[PDB]
Amino acid sequence: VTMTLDVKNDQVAKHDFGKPGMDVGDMDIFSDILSVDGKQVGYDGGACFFTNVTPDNPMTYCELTIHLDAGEIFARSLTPHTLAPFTMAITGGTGEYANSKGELTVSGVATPDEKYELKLTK
Amino acid sequence: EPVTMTLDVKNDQVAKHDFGKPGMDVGDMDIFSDILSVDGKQVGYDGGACFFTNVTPDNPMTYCELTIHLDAGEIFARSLTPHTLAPFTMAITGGTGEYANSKGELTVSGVATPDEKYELKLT
Amino acid sequence: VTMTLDVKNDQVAKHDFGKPGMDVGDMDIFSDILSVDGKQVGYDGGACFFTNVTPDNPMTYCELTIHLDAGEIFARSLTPHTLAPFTMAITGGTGEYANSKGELTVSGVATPDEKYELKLT
Ligand SMILES: Oc1cccc2nc3ccccc3nc12
Ligand SMILES: Oc1cccc2nc3ccccc3nc12
Ligand SMILES: Oc1cccc2nc3ccccc3nc12
Ligand SMILES: [Ca+2]
Ligand SMILES: [Ca+2]
Ligand SMILES: [Ca+2]
Repeated sequence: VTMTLDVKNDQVAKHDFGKPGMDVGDMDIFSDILSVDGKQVGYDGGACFFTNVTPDNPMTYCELTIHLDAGEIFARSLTPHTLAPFTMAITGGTGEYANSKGELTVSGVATPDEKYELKLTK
Repeated sequence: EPVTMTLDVKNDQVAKHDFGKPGMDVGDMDIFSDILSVDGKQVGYDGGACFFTNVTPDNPMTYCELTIHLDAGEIFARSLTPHTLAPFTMAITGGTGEYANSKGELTVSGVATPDEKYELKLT
Repeated sequence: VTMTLDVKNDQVAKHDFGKPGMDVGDMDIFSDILSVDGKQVGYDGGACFFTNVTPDNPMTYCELTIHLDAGEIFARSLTPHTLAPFTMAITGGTGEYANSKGELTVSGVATPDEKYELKLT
């Protein structure tokens, strides 16, 4: 099962803790509307914790839940948090996606042009 | 054969982080622990965190993670659901000990009442 | 299969919210460099949430992701968060560690002698 999801950010909190500006311990909490071919197919919610920030690369531990009609999909990542694609591990899901594994690649994170490419093994 | 369990839940310690804009909005967070009992005897405890991913006046959505500790092992659950007084169902994603390789669901009823319960179906 | 990783704290944020000092709702966010025999073999990142604090025991829900070349390892714990050794559950991984389970014991946490001892099944 594959899916190309267009991601429209719904709400986002970019929490600046600690030292002003992006640094270890900051965190983003967010929700998105998911679409395919211009039709909404579901939504998601997630949190990213900035575990390591250098000027070239802010590293995040991210947790994401996707809600689709057939069920939910759970993913997690420890990756650079940039526009370059990064791949989250799909650890499971519910409904049609129970006991699923696979990968979710995030492109253009935290921009209007964000997309997910899902590859599920089930 | 699926196993069910009915746990009575008493909130132990709780922090409601009102981050971001004061008042309920995206990015707020609850961190909590509970005492678990059955038939009037403590059987374990839990700890968890909820993140408000989307807040509108009609529906505050939370991503929640929960760990239950029993003598027989741990149980892990997660949800992305409205964070209201209505019952909501979490996915059991795994566990330890007796609950190693567990899957299933956990329904939370009466949240933030004295009669809060978890109803588990483990497969 | 066992594995012992030496752990060097890289960046750490200790968020003291609410009442000063450890109490429910505080959180630590961290990254580490992982090494074996003095050579870096990967890195990790994690977050701990203080779920219950009494004078005797600061309980944390911790999530950890270890990144090695062969794959990632996911662990989580609900345990006391002291200098004493504590054991995390390995819930999964990627690559070589896909479908991994087991336990990860953290000793010497946040000291120069921190180590992870993994038992993967
Ligand atoms: O930090 C962020 C801000 C706003 C939206 C985001 N969406 C994500 C989706 C998958 C993984 C990480 C993400 N991080 C995000
Ligand atoms: O936000 C919360 C505050 C206090 C206690 C809570 N207990 C929960 C148990 C299962 C799932 C979500 C929960 N959220 C909670
Ligand atoms: O609170 C902390 C501060 C600095 C480093 C830490 N490393 C950990 C590794 C596994 C579990 C919990 C941890 N907590 C940590
Ligand atoms: Ca900051
Ligand atoms: Ca707020
Ligand atoms: Ca505090």
